[PDB]
Amino acid sequence: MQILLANPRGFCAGVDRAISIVENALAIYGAPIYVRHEVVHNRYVVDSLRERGAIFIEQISEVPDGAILIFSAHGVSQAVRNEAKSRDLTVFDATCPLVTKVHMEVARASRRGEESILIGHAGHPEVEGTMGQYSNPEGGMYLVESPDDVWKLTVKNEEKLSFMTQTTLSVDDTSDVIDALRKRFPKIVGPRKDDICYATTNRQEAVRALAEQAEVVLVVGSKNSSNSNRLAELAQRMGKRAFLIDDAKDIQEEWVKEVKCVGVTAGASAPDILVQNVVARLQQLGGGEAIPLEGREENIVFEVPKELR
Ligand SMILES: CC(=O)CCCOP(=O)(O)OP(=O)(O)O
Ligand code: F3S
Repeated sequence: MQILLANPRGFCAGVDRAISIVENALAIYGAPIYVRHEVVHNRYVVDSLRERGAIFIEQISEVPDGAILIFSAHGVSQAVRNEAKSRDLTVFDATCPLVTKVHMEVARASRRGEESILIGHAGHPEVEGTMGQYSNPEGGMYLVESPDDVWKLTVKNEEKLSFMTQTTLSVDDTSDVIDALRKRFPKIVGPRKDDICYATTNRQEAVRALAEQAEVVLVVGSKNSSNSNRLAELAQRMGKRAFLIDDAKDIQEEWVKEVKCVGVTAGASAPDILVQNVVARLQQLGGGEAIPLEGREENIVFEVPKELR
């Protein structure tokens, strides 16, 4: 059985920064360090950090006065940041710079009292945080997930309307939502294409190339990671069996019995050691040396804040 590796796969710049922010806070201040939400949606990263003294919370009312709190890579609403800001908390912000870019646009629209539409998945922490930058009652902030959501939306003033997106969506499905937005609201203003980040776009391009060669695709990533779910979905729509797995123990022998070419990729939040262990298991199941596909080069790094060097 041949094993192919997607390229790029695995950690993006935002995830490497966010994990380093927690690790470095632990090293400088000691345990406990509180983190608002899983720093990234990866069960191995979050358990690793817990075992070193990070405490993951959903609400600020879970954090003691005077504590160090880090916001996760997904970002937080103004209400959350003010709830921390009003309390005693030393805050470090691990929000990805590519989410912060979107938040600055929503904040600009709110200050103008002009309505904004976000494309994104309801209940996702990044959507909470981005919707949560809009505060002006004179405008409005609306969420859409699909063309049908666009077809039913009504707004106060469609001559003064803009759109933003979540960073970890399907490039293809998002393109269809944007086409519906522009047909419904021909004066709508937005980015050239979407706010989907380089890492999401590149891993989807890479898994497409992988799925063109591989009969089965394994995506290393956790169930609650949107970008990792998009990679599995994309291979499945190409007609390949694709499985989202947290680690090598999840691999069922039937999925690769008789398969001549298995492909492996990993979401932006999944560490490379997980992929190495998956490759080791596929080898026990008859695979050979893993062959990385040629891929688009990535060269972006985001540094930790100077406070945490
Ligand atoms: C800022 C982000 O939304 C991406 C963070 C890294 O990936 P992950 O934590 O898996 O988040 P998603 O659920 O958005 O893919
Ligand atoms: S928004 Fe940032 S955290 Fe990663 S998946 Fe994209 S570079």
